[PDB]
Amino acid sequence: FDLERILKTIKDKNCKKVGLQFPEGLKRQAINIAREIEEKTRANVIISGNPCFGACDIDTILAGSVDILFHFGHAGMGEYENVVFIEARSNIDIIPAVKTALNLLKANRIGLITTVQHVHKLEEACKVIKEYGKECVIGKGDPRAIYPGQVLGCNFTAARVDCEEFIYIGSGIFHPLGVAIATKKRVIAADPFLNQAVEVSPERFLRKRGGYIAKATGAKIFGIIVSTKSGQYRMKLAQKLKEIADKHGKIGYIILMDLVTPEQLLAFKADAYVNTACPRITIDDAERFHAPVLTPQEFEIVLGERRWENMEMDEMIQ
Amino acid sequence: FDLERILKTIKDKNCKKVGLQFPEGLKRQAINIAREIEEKTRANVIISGNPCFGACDIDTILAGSVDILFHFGHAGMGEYENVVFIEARSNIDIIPAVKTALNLLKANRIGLITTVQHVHKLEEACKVIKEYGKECVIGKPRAIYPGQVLGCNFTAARVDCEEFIYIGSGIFHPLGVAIATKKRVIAADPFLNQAVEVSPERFLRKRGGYIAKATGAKIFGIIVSTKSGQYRMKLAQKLKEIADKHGKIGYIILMDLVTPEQLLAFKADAYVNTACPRITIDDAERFHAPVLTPQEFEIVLGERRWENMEMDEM
Ligand SMILES: C[S@@+](CC[C@H](N)C(=O)[O-])C[C@H]1O[C@@H](n2cnc3c(N)ncnc32)[C@H](O)[C@@H]1O
Ligand SMILES: CSC[C@H]1O[C@@H](n2cnc3c(N)ncnc32)[C@H](O)[C@@H]1O
Ligand code: SF4
Ligand code: SF4
Repeated sequence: FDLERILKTIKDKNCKKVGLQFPEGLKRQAINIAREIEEKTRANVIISGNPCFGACDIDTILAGSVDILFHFGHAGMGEYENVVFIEARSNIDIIPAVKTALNLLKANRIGLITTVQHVHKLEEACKVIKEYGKECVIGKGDPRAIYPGQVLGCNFTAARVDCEEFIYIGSGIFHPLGVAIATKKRVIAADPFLNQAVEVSPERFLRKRGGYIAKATGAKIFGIIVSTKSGQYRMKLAQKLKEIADKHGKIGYIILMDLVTPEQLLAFKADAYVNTACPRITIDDAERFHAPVLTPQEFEIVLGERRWENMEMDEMIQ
Repeated sequence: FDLERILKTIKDKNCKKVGLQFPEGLKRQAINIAREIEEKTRANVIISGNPCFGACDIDTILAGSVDILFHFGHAGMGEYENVVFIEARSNIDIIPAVKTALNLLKANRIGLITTVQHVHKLEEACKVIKEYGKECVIGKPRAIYPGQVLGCNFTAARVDCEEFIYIGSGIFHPLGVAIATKKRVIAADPFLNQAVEVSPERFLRKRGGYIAKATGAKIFGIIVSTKSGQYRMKLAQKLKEIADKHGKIGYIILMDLVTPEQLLAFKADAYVNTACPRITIDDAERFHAPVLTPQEFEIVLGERRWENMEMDEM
């Protein structure tokens, strides 16, 4: 990533103190970057040592005690006074993986989505698809993120476009799964780190979640989990869910925490939990919890306030 | 503890929202207590789910969104306007351990110190020591109770006497008293009813090795905790400047929890901990790189003679 701009920014503004925040994969570079900033500018650097899961997870205590917080690795989320997002993009060629998925397309209007690592390469991919003879749309998502076509585990607005199928560019199965479910459209996952392209079927995902719903039908006491992280806090929803719970003869207790981990939930024995924090906790960490952990809408289905056929992906709406 | 004073407090103050914070051993009670408050009052309850290590670790985000935060298991400290502290007094008998410690006494004026759980039983212990024919004194804001010591606070032992009896379990508090005051300390455990003189020579030798391992270090991480009662950023900035004065480099790392996992994420050779002093001592062998107290870091830098090492107090 572009360290020269960071130094120029600091050096132009005569920053007394500078803050650095890294996602877990980038922390190994934190000390090298702080060295570069202290060597080449006059600012003192404070490093954030908490786990950081994304731009939903800004260290606002550190931002409020430094002149500028550089948050690395993610597209911007929200609107912060003195937080500067440093994007950190990937070099990997995605066009070989794009052409691979072209042989699986069964429609002519193709929507393109990807993650922040690859978003600067979508236009290239859009022109390959268009020369192959197809139409290609890239929707706009979070307006506070400079690049369109970007999806998050909690945000599928870049997939709400006039198109027939989607090519998702990236690794991992969660995002194309969520798009498929949120759009009811066919999603082809093109992994550029493998030069392979496969269709994603959400039926297996949907069966597993129906199993957690079924598994919680007998639950009487629910822990409703709230996170204080800057972009994950949904207390208003949590209080509605408590009221819904009580309306159906069940009991919910609101548990407010920072990190949402199986170990901390194990300390409060309830029959099931409802996670209003990061939606990916519910899915990626499902098997690590000692009792069923439900999205807010799955909870509604468990109590009767929503029908199974209306189950939507959990999306971050604070 | 007293549920009835909690409910009375909630109803008289007309609370609509109440917070509960517990240490890890008491968290298994959180749901029962929340249920009791919701059944017997009009308040809605929010339970803090974070780990909580003491009255140094108030959940201030929760406190800021409720009318009253009940904090269980520690004595108060600091001054938070809407935080009520609900102490957990131990009711174990300490007098036999006191009587067992009389035999090891060498002097005539004895100081008494203990942890917060036993602090209401020190008067009785004082009478016993008096009847034995000795003088007994119980020394006196963080450690708000007479005779109470904390891992980060030994002011109750800054009292005029020749010898100390520590009543409680563990060796950190009596070791700390012995290092802070250079007096003889007898530790009297009321659960086992045993008493032994505590001598710091082996502890200091162990701390000396971590200083030795850290003198070779190129890059220090200077740890600051944002916890309400552990935050020492000013100290961190002083340490960073003094290190630089000696041609050594430290970077400040600001975090909430201070764990070996979060520190392994960074490529520093050694760490200076400005947060809870017990982390440095009790979690020592769990860290990949050596963790120092501020005073041990001063020794590594030649700012402080090894002979003048002292306990890290908040
Ligand atoms: C890999 S990151 C999400 C990747 C990226 N943010 C995205 O757009 O999909 C997701 C993981 O972060 C962890 N996580 C997120 N929020 C958390 C929280 N509040 N407490 C503990 N873990 C959290 C969960 O384990 C979850 O599986
Ligand atoms: C509760 S008694 C002191 C212990 O609490 C834990 N502890 C105290 N403060 C912190 C902190 N800020 N982060 C992580 N652990 C802590 C450490 O293990 C210490 O040994
Ligand atoms: S999926 Fe979870 S970790 Fe990723 S941005 Fe959304 S809330 Fe944050
Ligand atoms: S020893 Fe640590 S945990 Fe105990 S009160 Fe002092 S700072 Fe808090």
